[PDB]
Amino acid sequence: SGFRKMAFPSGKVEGCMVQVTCGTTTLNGLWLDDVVYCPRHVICTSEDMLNPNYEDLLIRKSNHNFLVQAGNVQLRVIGHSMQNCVLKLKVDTANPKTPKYKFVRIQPGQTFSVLACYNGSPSGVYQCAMRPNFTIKGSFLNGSCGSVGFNIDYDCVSFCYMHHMELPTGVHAGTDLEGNFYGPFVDRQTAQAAGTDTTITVNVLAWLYAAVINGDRWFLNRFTTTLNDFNLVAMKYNYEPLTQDHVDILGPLSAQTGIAVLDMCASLKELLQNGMNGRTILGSALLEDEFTPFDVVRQCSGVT
Amino acid sequence: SGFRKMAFPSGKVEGCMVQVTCGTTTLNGLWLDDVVYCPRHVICTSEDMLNPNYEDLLIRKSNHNFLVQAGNVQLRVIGHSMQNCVLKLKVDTANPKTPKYKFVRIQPGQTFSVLACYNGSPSGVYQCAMRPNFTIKGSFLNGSCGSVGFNIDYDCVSFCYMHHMELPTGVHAGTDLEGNFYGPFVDRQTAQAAGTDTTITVNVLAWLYAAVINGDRWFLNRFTTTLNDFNLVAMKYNYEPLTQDHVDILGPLSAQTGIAVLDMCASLKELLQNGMNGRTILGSALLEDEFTPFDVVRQCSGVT
Ligand SMILES: O=C(Nc1cncc2ccccc12)[C@@H]1CCNc2ccc(Cl)cc21
Ligand SMILES: O=C(Nc1cncc2ccccc12)[C@@H]1CCNc2ccc(Cl)cc21
Repeated sequence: SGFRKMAFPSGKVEGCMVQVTCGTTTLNGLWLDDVVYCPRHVICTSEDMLNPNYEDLLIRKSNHNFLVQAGNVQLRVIGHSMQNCVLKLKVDTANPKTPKYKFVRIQPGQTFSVLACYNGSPSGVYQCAMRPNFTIKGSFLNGSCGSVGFNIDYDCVSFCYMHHMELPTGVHAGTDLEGNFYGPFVDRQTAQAAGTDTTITVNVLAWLYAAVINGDRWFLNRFTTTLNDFNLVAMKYNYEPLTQDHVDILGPLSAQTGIAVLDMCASLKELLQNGMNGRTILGSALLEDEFTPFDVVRQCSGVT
Repeated sequence: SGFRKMAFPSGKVEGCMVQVTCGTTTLNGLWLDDVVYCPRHVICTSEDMLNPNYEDLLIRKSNHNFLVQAGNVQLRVIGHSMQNCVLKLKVDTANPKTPKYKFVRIQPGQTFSVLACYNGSPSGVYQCAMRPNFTIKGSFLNGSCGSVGFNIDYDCVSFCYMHHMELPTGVHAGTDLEGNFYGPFVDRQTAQAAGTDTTITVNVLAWLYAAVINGDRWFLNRFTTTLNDFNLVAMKYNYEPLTQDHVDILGPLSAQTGIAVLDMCASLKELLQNGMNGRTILGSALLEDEFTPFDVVRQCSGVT
């Protein structure tokens, strides 16, 4: 028993982290096979970031201008290309530590682990979610760009995120491994509206099922609701509307606990309308939404 | 900016995890050099755990009865010995992935990362603290025994915890890597009193400094207090008494923000007496205590 915000073991990703320097800028890159992936803003100075023409800036750069270091050894760059907001640096050596991998573009509300890196060296690993407004609430300092988000399925690492920037609001924006930003964000130092950050309803319900499984049951009530009645409450509290697809994904948790999804919705409705009254659920005084239904099942079953 | 419950990158520890089987019991072990460390209760059945005589049970076991598997390869056991509540299995092969390591017995209130494992395979990594009552609030299922807690300083892994048991209360007890339990716990299935779980005051203050650094400032007030006045409040709220040693450890954070330690104590005093009034600090609706002052500095400076 016990429920923690658990991240995937980061070893497979640590073996892919490299340092990329271009001119006076240094950030992290991801070395898989003979390609190093990194944010294209490695070619920029702070002066350039106000309004950069990436194509014009990249023309002034050659393979020898991209310094790629894996630990204490230098990689030889034999090709460079820009794909959306990422640079792909072809090197002459395949990473001997390349795990089985995929590049995936996750959905808002899905979770992933982040391996925060500086100068190609990992500092820590934490779990987070892609918010409905396509930002992530991470922990990144200057130099963390190029740090990646990922999920692991047995031996296969699915890379879903590459860190690019911090918005003036203190939240984070980045791209998938094809260089496309999640959300409307651009790699420019300009005013960028994140959008309303709603609560991921299906994840709160999954975490409520995790609470019951691990003994926290005080919030269970004698009520039920309907999807339309529950959604009127979810609208009022800036929660995502719950759909039958979400009900279906909560099926296994509903089966494990014997608590119908709509009965758990009535518990959540009452918690939204009445608050926690100073009580906690799984060591939290607020409703947690960065655990998907898959995460709760995985953690409660011990998948390695 | 941003503040997360960050764990150390687990790669160095993943390379040490092995599966240990004895009779019908399977748990995890830690392979460093030519020794595999695991909980001594690997020699027990469920029948034995009610009142085991470890010395008498171990006499019936030989080197060939301890099955040690590293991935898909079998390790040859050439020696076995019991040190406190851990077994040390000498194998004929040094772990080629052994990192620089130390065995350390941490203090209550200190934090560490846990790599939860099942059948010698890692499932996840999370950060936690040794509670003042010497329990840890982890996430462990049956088969997780032998999973380890650790800290990393540049290239050196300091192993501080090995998981042994779950108390009927749902909290966790374990040993240092010399096999000595943290707290009064014994490796027996019996009624065990955890003790009052107090809040780690120095860690709450460090997290309050982390909040100010990352922009959350609403809780700052026009007041100050003294150590003795603050401690009267800390006593009432089951908080650890704050000492001048704790004030001294908060020195760098106090210097960084320009907020005197006793002024931050007055902010904490007011939060204890008045609550959060529905507000949050660093995404939390309660006072967080599993970030040491060293952790806040490390995360806010980007140490790799
Ligand atoms: O945001 C960026 N980097 C960071 C990333 N994360 C956390 C940071 C914390 C503190 C300083 C920098 C941080 C960079 C720096 C310049 N401005 C800028 C503008 C657009 C783009 Cl694409 C990248 C950047
Ligand atoms: O506690 C133990 N293991 C576990 C460890 N962690 C989380 C568990 C969750 C669910 C079932 C088992 C779990 C073992 C099992 C038997 N009882 C027992 C008694 C004493 C000692 Cl030293 C070990 C044990």
